[PDB]
Amino acid sequence: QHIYDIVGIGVGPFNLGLACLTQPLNELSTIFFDSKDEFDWHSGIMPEGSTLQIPFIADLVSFADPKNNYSFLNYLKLHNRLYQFFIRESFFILRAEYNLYCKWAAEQLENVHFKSFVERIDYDESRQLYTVRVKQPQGEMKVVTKNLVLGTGTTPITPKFCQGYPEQIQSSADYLRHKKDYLTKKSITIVGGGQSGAEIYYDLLSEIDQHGYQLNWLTKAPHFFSMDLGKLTLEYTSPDYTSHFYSLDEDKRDQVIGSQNALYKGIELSFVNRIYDLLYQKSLHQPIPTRMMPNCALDAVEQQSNHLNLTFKNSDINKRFKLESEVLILALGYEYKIPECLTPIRTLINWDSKGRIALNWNYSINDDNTIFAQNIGIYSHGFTVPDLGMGCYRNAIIINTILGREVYPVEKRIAYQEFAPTTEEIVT
Amino acid sequence: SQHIYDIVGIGVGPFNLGLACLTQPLNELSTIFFDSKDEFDWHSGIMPEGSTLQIPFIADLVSFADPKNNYSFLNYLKLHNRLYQFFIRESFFILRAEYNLYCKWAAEQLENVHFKSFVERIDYDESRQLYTVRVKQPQGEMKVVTKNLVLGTGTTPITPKFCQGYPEQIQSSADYLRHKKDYLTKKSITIVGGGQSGAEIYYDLLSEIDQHGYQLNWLTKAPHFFSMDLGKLTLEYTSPDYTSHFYSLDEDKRDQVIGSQNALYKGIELSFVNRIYDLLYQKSLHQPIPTRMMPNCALDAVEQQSNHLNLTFKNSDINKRFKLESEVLILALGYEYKIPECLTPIRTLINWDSKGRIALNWNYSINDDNTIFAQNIGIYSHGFTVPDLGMGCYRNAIIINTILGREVYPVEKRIAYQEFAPTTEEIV
Amino acid sequence: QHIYDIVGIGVGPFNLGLACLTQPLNELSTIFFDSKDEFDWHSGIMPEGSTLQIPFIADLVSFADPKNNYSFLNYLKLHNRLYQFFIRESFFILRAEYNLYCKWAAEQLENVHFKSFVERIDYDESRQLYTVRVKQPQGEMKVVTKNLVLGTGTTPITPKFCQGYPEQIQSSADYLRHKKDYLTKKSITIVGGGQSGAEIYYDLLSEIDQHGYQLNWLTKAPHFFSMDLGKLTLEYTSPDYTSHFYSLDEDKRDQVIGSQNALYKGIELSFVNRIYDLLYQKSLHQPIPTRMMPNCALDAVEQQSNHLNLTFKNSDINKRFKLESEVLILALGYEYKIPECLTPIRTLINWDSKGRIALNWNYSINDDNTIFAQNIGIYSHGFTVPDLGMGCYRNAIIINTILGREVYPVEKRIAYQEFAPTTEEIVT
Amino acid sequence: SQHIYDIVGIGVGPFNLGLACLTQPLNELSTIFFDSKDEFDWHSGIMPEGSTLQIPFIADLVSFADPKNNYSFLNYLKLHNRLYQFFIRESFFILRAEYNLYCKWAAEQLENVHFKSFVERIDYDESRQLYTVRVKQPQGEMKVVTKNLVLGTGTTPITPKFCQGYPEQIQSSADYLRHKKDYLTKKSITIVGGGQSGAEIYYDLLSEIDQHGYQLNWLTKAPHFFSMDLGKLTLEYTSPDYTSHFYSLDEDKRDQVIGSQNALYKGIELSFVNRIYDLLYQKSLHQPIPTRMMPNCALDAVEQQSNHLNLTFKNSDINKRFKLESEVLILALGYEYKIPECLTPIRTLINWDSKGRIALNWNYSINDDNTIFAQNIGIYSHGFTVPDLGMGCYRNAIIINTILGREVYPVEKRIAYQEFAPTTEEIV
Ligand SMILES: Cc1cc2nc3c(=O)[nH]c(=O)nc-3n(C[C@H](O)[C@H](O)[C@H](O)COP(=O)(O)OP(=O)(O)OC[C@H]3O[C@@H](n4cnc5c(N)ncnc54)[C@H](O)[C@@H]3O)c2cc1C
Ligand SMILES: Cc1cc2nc3c(=O)[nH]c(=O)nc-3n(C[C@H](O)[C@H](O)[C@H](O)COP(=O)(O)OP(=O)(O)OC[C@H]3O[C@@H](n4cnc5c(N)ncnc54)[C@H](O)[C@@H]3O)c2cc1C
Ligand SMILES: Cc1cc2nc3c(=O)[nH]c(=O)nc-3n(C[C@H](O)[C@H](O)[C@H](O)COP(=O)(O)OP(=O)(O)OC[C@H]3O[C@@H](n4cnc5c(N)ncnc54)[C@H](O)[C@@H]3O)c2cc1C
Ligand SMILES: Cc1cc2nc3c(=O)[nH]c(=O)nc-3n(C[C@H](O)[C@H](O)[C@H](O)COP(=O)(O)OP(=O)(O)OC[C@H]3O[C@@H](n4cnc5c(N)ncnc54)[C@H](O)[C@@H]3O)c2cc1C
Ligand SMILES: NC(=O)c1ccc[n+]([C@@H]2O[C@H](COP(=O)([O-])OP(=O)(O)OC[C@H]3O[C@@H](n4cnc5c(N)ncnc54)[C@H](OP(=O)(O)O)[C@@H]3O)[C@@H](O)[C@H]2O)c1
Ligand SMILES: NC(=O)c1ccc[n+]([C@@H]2O[C@H](COP(=O)([O-])OP(=O)(O)OC[C@H]3O[C@@H](n4cnc5c(N)ncnc54)[C@H](OP(=O)(O)O)[C@@H]3O)[C@@H](O)[C@H]2O)c1
Repeated sequence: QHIYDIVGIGVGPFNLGLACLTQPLNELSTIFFDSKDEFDWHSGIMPEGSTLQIPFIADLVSFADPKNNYSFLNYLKLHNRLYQFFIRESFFILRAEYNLYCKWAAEQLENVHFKSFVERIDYDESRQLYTVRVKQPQGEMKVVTKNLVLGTGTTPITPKFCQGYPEQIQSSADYLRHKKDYLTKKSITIVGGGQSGAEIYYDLLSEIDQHGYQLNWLTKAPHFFSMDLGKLTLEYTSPDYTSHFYSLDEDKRDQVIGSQNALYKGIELSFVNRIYDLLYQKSLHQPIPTRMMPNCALDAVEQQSNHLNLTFKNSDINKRFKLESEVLILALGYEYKIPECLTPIRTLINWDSKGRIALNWNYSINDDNTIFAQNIGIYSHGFTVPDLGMGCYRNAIIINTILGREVYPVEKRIAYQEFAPTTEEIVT
Repeated sequence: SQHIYDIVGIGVGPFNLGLACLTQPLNELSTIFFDSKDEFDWHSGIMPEGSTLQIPFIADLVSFADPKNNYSFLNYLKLHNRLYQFFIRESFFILRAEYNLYCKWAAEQLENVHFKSFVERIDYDESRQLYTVRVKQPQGEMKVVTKNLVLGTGTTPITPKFCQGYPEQIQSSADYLRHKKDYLTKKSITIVGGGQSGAEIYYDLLSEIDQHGYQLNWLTKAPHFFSMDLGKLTLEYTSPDYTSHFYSLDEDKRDQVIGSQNALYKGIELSFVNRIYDLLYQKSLHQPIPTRMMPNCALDAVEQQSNHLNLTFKNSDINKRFKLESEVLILALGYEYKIPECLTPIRTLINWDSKGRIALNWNYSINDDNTIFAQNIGIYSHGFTVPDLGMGCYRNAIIINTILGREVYPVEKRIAYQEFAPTTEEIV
Repeated sequence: QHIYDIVGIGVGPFNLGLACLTQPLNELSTIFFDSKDEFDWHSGIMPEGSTLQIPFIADLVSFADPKNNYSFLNYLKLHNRLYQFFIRESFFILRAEYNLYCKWAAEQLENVHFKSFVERIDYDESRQLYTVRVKQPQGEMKVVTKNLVLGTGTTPITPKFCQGYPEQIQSSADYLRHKKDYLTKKSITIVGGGQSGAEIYYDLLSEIDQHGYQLNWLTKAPHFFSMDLGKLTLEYTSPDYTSHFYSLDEDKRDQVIGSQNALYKGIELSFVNRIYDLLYQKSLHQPIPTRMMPNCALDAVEQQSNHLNLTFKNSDINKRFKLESEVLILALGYEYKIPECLTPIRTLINWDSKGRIALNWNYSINDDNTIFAQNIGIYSHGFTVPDLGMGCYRNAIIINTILGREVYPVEKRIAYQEFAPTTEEIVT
Repeated sequence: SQHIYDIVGIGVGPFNLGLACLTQPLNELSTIFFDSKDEFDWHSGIMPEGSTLQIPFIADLVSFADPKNNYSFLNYLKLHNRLYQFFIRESFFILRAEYNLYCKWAAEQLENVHFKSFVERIDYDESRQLYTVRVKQPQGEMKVVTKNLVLGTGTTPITPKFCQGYPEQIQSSADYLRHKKDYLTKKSITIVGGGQSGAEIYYDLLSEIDQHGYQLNWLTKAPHFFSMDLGKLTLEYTSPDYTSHFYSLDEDKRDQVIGSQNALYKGIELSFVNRIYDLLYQKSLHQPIPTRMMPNCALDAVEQQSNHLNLTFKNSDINKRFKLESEVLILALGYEYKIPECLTPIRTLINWDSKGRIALNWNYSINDDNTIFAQNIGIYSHGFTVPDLGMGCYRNAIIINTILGREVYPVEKRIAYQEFAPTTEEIV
């Protein structure tokens, strides 16, 4: 019977930020649902000492309002860790601490409900009402709302040729769940040279002398490339660039986004460099039983005895080769999967030439501007669509759109670079 | 006229400015703050381009007490369109010039913070238990009445008596920038004092030594141009833990301890030490640099000559005196607390220690009433972080809590992994 | 009448290194010629403080033989800079010191002749000897030799449409000759986003407050990207990778080189970050009169009243635009131009399908293996062909080839990575 | 047997090893070296994986004297296929395990460097002007005669008197790796000493604390866990300039000066201090770490209890003593010079100062004939760099020049920008 203004579907950092930023707005009735038991930010792939790769300003609220109660600094103040964090004097939060922080913020918000799987959404055009059915442990529930905000995140990619070997092939995302088993194996092969694979490789490399596994690491990319966090390149993480990229033609958007892996993927440079320093240190007396191979794409898997035969394609020599491995860790990246709850309103969503969800500038995905998208469409808003540092930018625009006024005024120019000439400098 | 303030702040440096920022939210308290300068100014005469604070930006006016407060540096950054850029810059250290803009911004918002206001005299009325504070402003003298004083008159450059009276030739490092243009035309410049002040002037003048004709001399009495020890295990001394520990030691041990801690808060920022050497290396490539640097050298006498000063130095290593000629002498000998003249009529109401110094209670009051509180007084009583901008919020919280008689701003008790004393039970 | 074993054409760092490495080998008779007045390593684009981008081990000899008299370390020892260089504790030599280093070495070798322009080479098919004709101020030298080593380096790129404007368009290579005029202009435009452009941008941005120029910097690259010097990418600077790249198909070689701009071009990361910090600092009080545009390619210059009209294509928006500018600095990179002296023996040199000089693995470019190439064939030996870190490698192979002996034995594997599988794992 | 040596080196740590490397190309000198250990070993018992030297690699056996020398670390790297790898690693600090292999490799080249050779006794024959050196070897007792002696017997762990006689429970930091496996099974470990040895054991044990059940206690009597000051202006004290300055001072001043300089060559390396804090921060995220760190605490009593030690410390801040229980105690109290027993028969030929210490001449000889030289003796005589590996070549050059009577390895007189004394003409 109560009509919500917003239902958030999924509570990752982005919708959690939205809860924190709408909490102070008494005008808005909001509710949020997440299927997990409690907040968890990728803790299956979270070795001790792992950090976010961007500064702590990219918390749930501070880019929109440093005064908000759920800033990371206030969390630190309230948990007797503020002085300690600044003695540590790193801009990068420990991923475990970031988990504790978001858990704390999620726990303060009564309208944020975990153990809540959104299974179905329907729309009543006469009342402009979405009905959201949620499976909760005590049973199914119904809420109605004017606006939806989708924040269902992304999930590991598993190629179809890699399915059906649950005992031997696992995703990087579940690494800590299996590391104990991994340490007893004769051979471990990581596929994918991004940050996930790099952290797993460093973690296994650190312990390689205490066990008897061979440690292989392969990526199809032309090298184990570093993420380019050069500051002039960081200006692309900006309202400036977001707005510029969204204005671009659709094919141009795909080309540009295709060239930008080094802006937000790859390996953190200092981490790259720690891997090398560890290789140097452990090869002092005898060679390390480890192999690293760029330009190699896994394209086949077959069982044989009690190991896998992994077939790769070396793009440089254009040949295929086989390595044997007892376990295969896929660190192949994450992808957006459409939530099944959207199925009955699919005809309410706009789609582009290529059948992807089409976004408006303000992150709505329908003509009525009542369905908004968290972390959807790097092809539409650019490579910072998954960047925690642009989460406040997006939530502020969502909030401003829904309430129809500048609740959180958003910056328009923070970059010294210009990504286009003024309309008056163009030559006919 | 008949209005009675809870607090009068005398002086508005960062410490009393922070106190005004942290009390403004408290509508119980009626507070007012007076400063003699034309406007807020934080040592802008010794503020070369690119110069920074030596502690992280968390050490702003309010954030260690309350990260939600409206006058945090991050909120300043947000309201001035510098928040995204500050974090692309990704330094913990605020440009000294930006810290000046930030404080002037805070001061301008607080209508009870009055500059052009010299506090000439303080009297006490034992019948009413009220201080009357006489203030000289451009339009004349005014009187205000208050229950509590908070003394925030800061520190001033040390100019020994033998260096006074040579205005054209001897200047304080505090006024470097007003005299830099004249300096560049001289044939010899001698900087005395090897702290951060002297170092920045040395680097600045060395940086342009090739475009002029000055010999550049730099001498310190310290046993070497030592660096400030900001080792994180030493930073735990910047903490409630250590302030409380130090305060509890006896007076003579406190003088011993503080006399041993020059490296914890004075000396030169390490990376700045290193930039100086690198510049020496770079500029000595083709020919010697006309510069001299001499440790273990104390300025001993100053004799006027024809067109220069004869500077006598005592070298303590060889226990001999020597003379240098210099056209101008830049005094970078450090800063000292001078008891303001307004306090004279109430001196017999203030507590003094066994060495004739103002004595402070744990809560920073200097009388039995606990109605007069001291900002940046008593390095010998609360330790070397008494002038530390990072402990300003801790002191302000305790003052505010004392005056209101409750924990408005609750204060940390242990933040250090180290213990500075065993437990009662472990003592033999 | 005397028959040399080696004539070196051009004495840049690579042939200078070959002189230093063949000098201890009395079985070789060698001579080198260079047209400049003395050794000069790009001193026209060498702002004070600028450094090499690779560690000092990439000197003239040390990768082949650290004992050699012409190591950088020995240079520093003999010049009372060894202790100082290691207090400075940077791996990167100042460019001005590297110049002094190479000048020092070139001056010790009497068989290294400057003011010597190699004008013509002919080949005696019967005696298997080359006749080299050298123009010198006092006349012409004719020497006979069994082998040639070409080390004529590379030169700045000037597009045809930028030619014919000697007053208003200059190369970045001549920056320091023109800086004084530049500082007087109303507008300065730098085209090219590599290290050359960046250092000029930084150098002019540093002084922008003292003059009245607008400072524009544009590149056609998708961003002002950083050079990827991650240690796992540095492993591509190796015999391992050089041999691997050399073996690849011709078109694969061009594809790979096309994708590797970040391995050896773009901007030094520490240097990109200093640029941003300077922009941050200098915009504190007012906006900087500077513009930076990626994705912009200069494609026309037109003369006007007292300035140039510069038309650019912005590839993101697929439109062209015009800026006005009094001076235009070309920082578009360097290119190999084949020396005129080779014209008579062109028929001796091997060419590939694109009409480029075709190199054998041992860096010879003819079937006799008597003409060797320094810094030719990025399309054949890969992106490290101009890498000072690989000069001793190539020189050892050139020396070993000419003598038919392992005089300087060369490493076959220094990398943890493998760029190809073992022969036995290949799948048919 | 009757062969008359020019030099007998007693002890072969790095300093006499470098002397062997520097004298080996001088055929005028007949030298022999004896060391009592089974082979060269540089503190391998306190050599955790990844531990490094704290000064740059230029401070190898020979390179400050002669970068061309065959025994340079760079030459070592090249011949062991680690030169390229070392410079990709791009750290100035050699892993202590690698430096160990380097010194082992150098010692293996020198047929005149004999291990398993304890110099038992030294006599002097006035009639022959020869020292007889009696050496205990596995085979028997070897005698050799020699004109000069160079004492290089190093330093040994400090063990207070009240800490002797508890072999199963108290061990030196020097033997940490012999006992680490036992340590990990204990309930309580206590490290006394806050220097680099203490820090490395502390960090090593802290890293593994979660997988075990020890409480980990660390205490130093220093007023904080101070960092070693390696500011480059302080690095200039590691120089011939300062050694000559320090040597020239009077004896009491030398003791005073050396007393003030702990931060210059002791303490903890700054980056290591900061890693310890970062690890403490990381491992306290969920539960408090079972560890204690106490400065200002001097161990002054050990007391056997049943299953553990009662450790009594004096907290000098509060001037009280307290007891901690500990199953094991690790002494990281530093190292001392002990006079070798073999010098006893020639004690009356050695010069002694007014305090009973070995008195050194400027050229490092300790007798009037200038035929007995001292490695790593006389910190009170030649200053804090007497044990500094970066000054080994300087001392060795001066020893070799003295014995040969000419400037064989010329020695720098001034490397420092600073002056530690005025010119004679300036003195009053
Ligand atoms: C290991 C890792 C580290 C990363 N580190 C960084 C970083 O340092 N900086 C940065 O800018 N980016 C980083 N990213 C990228 C990005 O920030 C993360 O992917 C982030 O978790 C995405 O945020 P979110 O709110 O979109 O989705 P998520 O954090 O994925 O959360 C979405 C949640 O919605 C829930 N959900 C899905 N469907 C339903 C449903 N039908 N009903 C109810 N709930 C549902 C799921 O439980 C899911 O957990 C990282 C990504 C990974 C994988
Ligand atoms: C150049 C410099 C840089 C420093 N940098 C740092 C740093 O990076 N980190 C750190 O922790 N510490 C730093 N310090 C130390 C310390 O923080 C400063 O000295 C700081 O300014 C002290 O603040 P304050 O409120 O005590 O006094 P101040 O900032 O000195 O302010 C005192 C004010 O009181 C006014 N006043 C005095 N008497 C009267 C009166 N009778 N009536 C009215 N007004 C009066 C004066 O006009 C003055 O403006 C620095 C000090 C200096 C000099
Ligand atoms: C500004 C700049 C900085 C660079 N920095 C680095 C770096 O830090 N690290 C790195 O690995 N690479 C660097 N490079 C790339 C490369 O190392 C340089 O281009 C290097 O100068 C090339 O060396 P060289 O021996 O090929 O040719 P050069 O240094 O170009 O020298 C060739 C010489 O041959 C002479 N010559 C030409 N023709 C004749 C003739 N017919 N007769 C006689 N003499 C002739 C010329 O006078 C010329 O000086 C840099 C390049 C530039 C332009
Ligand atoms: C753990 C540790 C790390 C250090 N790291 C550094 C550093 O990074 N940088 C730096 O500048 N300094 C460092 N030092 C200080 C100094 O360099 C070392 O103490 C160094 O080992 C001293 O060198 P040495 O040649 O004097 O003596 P040692 O290395 O002690 O060698 C002494 C040798 O003499 C032998 N010997 C003794 N008596 C006899 C005898 N009667 N007959 C035969 N042989 C005998 C011993 O067996 C021993 O091998 C370190 C010290 C320690 C303890
Ligand atoms: N030791 C040092 O610090 C130092 C100093 C200077 C140079 N170097 C080295 O010397 C080499 C050359 O450096 P460089 O900066 O002179 O050349 P560069 O690295 O090739 O940079 C030139 C840039 O200008 C772009 N460009 C070319 N034509 C253009 C056009 N019409 N319009 C707009 N942009 C255009 C290029 O685009 P593309 O990316 O598409 O080619 C490229 O990005 C580099 O490897 C460099 O590292 C080193
Ligand atoms: N390359 C490396 O990484 C490395 C590793 C180990 C050692 N070293 C070098 O070797 C030298 C010795 O280092 P070290 O750490 O073994 O010893 P150290 O530097 O001399 O420090 C030992 C510490 O224990 C303190 N101490 C002495 N007696 C004590 C007592 N009864 N109770 C409590 N504390 C006591 C000492 O206090 P005081 O300060 O009052 O004397 C000192 O701080 C140093 O120069 C070091 O730099 C280098």
